[PDB]
Amino acid sequence: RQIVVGICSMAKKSKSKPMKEILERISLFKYITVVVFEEEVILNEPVENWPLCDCLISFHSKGFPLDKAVAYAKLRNPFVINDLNMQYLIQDRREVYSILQAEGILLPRYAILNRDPNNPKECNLIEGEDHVEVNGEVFQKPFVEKPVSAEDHNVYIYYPTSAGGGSQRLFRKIGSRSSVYSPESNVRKTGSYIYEEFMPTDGTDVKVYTVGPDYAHAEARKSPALDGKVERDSEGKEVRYPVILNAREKLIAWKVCLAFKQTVCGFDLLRANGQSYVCDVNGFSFVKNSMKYYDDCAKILGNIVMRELAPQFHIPWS
Ligand SMILES: O=P(O)(O)CP(=O)(O)O[C@@H]1[C@@H](OP(=O)(O)O)[C@H](OP(=O)(O)CP(=O)(O)O)[C@H](OP(=O)(O)O)[C@H](OP(=O)(O)O)[C@H]1OP(=O)(O)O
Ligand SMILES: Nc1ncnc2c1ncn2[C@@H]1O[C@H](COP(=O)(O)OP(=O)(O)O)[C@@H](O)[C@H]1O
Ligand SMILES: [Mg+2]
Ligand SMILES: [Mg+2]
Ligand SMILES: [Mg+2]
Ligand SMILES: [Mg+2]
Ligand SMILES: [Mg+2]
Repeated sequence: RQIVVGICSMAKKSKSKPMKEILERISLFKYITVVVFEEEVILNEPVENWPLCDCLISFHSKGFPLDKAVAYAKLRNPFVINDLNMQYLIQDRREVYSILQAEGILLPRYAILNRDPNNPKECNLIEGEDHVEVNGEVFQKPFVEKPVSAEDHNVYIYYPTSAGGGSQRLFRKIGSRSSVYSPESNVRKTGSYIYEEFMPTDGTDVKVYTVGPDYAHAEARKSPALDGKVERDSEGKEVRYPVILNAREKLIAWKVCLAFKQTVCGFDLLRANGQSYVCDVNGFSFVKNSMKYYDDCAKILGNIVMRELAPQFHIPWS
């Protein structure tokens, strides 16, 4: 009997180039068969009708019925690569930051402003022209304002008077741009936000991609917060810069992977003030346009599957 690896995610993810490149490589494992769950089945069929698997790779993105994935895993009890219940928490920046703190992982100093939907101005935010006070905690500009929903990428940065004031409004890339300047200096007045201290980097973000706690690919890209113009290469892809993680950062990746129980895990690091701060944990994410990552990721995942399941299948594995 072949060991079945089931892939359960939205078609946009399951049919992405990185996914296809990696699944083709996992399929090279002699005793592993890959089954990709059709999106129509995921959305419209009860979990009792979903394909069987022995190892489940499943992850939430927009429109994914996480409730069904959880029910499926409870019904079939497969070996789960990326924990499903943790994926509820990953959708909430407050829950993400709570986990990071609990694990002794450096992150920006932050405060949560929750607005009870029924009451607009019954909250504890005091605003000055160059600072905010959130539940009594002071944040001098520059500071960062993030929607509590991790799926909401409308992150704002507020400039001090000394730099001309106003704000930088980040958003999901639309064409050539990832942010825009706004003359608006006052914070958003509806919704719930995390406020945090701006960490000064060299103008790049470090993107980290784990495959288990002992493997992490990192690369850097221009921070959207600089001017907002996306750097693109001749082929039209966003420019990336080489990164090698130092010992502290490799430990960070180990902690993030295990703490969130996401074997495959993407997160952001800000290299600032001689340290590295996690500002975002996204969960399941593959590196794009790296053949070597495809090779490495497929090999590691296949090895994890074999290590875990080969005994019960009576397959030799050393
Ligand atoms: O390159 P194109 O414009 O064709 C697509 P884009 O580059 O916007 O891809 C983003 C990706 O952004 P990044 O460039 O890796 O920062 C996201 O990554 P971020 O979460 O922004 C990683 P970051 O937080 O910037 O480090 C995440 O990609 P993935 O990681 O899920 O593959 C998104 O997927 P989703 O969040 O919309 O489901 C995906 O958007 P989509 O492909 O759906 O249009
Ligand atoms: N505390 C911070 N200090 C400086 N820059 C930040 C901070 N938080 C976020 N940023 C910048 O804003 C970008 C988006 O923030 P992030 O928390 O990664 O949100 P998203 O989940 O939308 O990716 C980051 O890639 C980084 O460039
Ligand atoms: Mg095979
Ligand atoms: Mg995601
Ligand atoms: Mg992004
Ligand atoms: Mg991010
Ligand atoms: Mg994010």
